[PDB]
Amino acid sequence: IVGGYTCGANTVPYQVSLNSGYHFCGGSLINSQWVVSAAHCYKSGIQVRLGEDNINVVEGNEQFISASKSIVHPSYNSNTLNNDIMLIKLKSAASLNSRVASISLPTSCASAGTQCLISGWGNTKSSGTSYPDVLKCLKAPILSDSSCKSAYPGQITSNMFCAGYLEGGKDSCQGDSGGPVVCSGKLQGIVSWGSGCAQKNKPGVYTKVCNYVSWIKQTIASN
Ligand SMILES: N=C(N)c1ccc2[nH]c(Cc3nc4ccccc4[nH]3)nc2c1
Ligand SMILES: [Ca+2]
Ligand SMILES: [Mg+2]
Repeated sequence: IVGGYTCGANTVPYQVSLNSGYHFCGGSLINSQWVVSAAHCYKSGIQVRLGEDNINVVEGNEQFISASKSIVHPSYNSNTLNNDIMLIKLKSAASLNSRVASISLPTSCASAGTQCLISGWGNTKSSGTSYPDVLKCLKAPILSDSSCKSAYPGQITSNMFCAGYLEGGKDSCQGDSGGPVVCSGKLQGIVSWGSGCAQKNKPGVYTKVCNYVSWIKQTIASN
């Protein structure tokens, strides 16, 4: 997250860190046994780390659970990143408490202008590399599709939306992929892609979760 602030320990209780010997992507807990992340974060051998704040220090509120199965969206296209979403089932159910909570799925899509909270342990420099150990947060609004499509001609589908600042300065970045974009208490997006980080006229692109609620509900109930 570039231009954001330190969230504070466990203030984003549904945020998960996907680890395969190191942190490589974020995710969101939707219920005690399931996590939603980005399909491009797919790897075999994932351990889900819940209740984290500093990912390099065991502070006492963590729960590290291995994944029993991963399901990438049936129509995920790695070349365009269309349908960039995946579900991960935990080997054991997590214990929900103050520090570990699930986030609600949306009943409708959000409007341009809605402010959202984006979080993650990704790079914090637009030009440079600095990976933080504690969770960073960013409040950003959903942008109009017109400004989104003008920034990325021929690359935005109906399963994506842009959020951020066209002026640059504030944005999600690599290391943040798969993490949550929560607006009005619902999970509306998943950090997916962009062009560099915090560049002018290059906002972040997110998977539009409201288009996948039926697939999510159906898939978790059958697995
Ligand atoms: N500015 C952003 N909001 C941004 C978020 C995440 C991200 N991740 C990458 C690198 C990146 N681009 C791809 C394309 C396809 C598969 C993986 C992948 N990783 N850039 C970005 C940019
Ligand atoms: Ca920790
Ligand atoms: Mg994240």
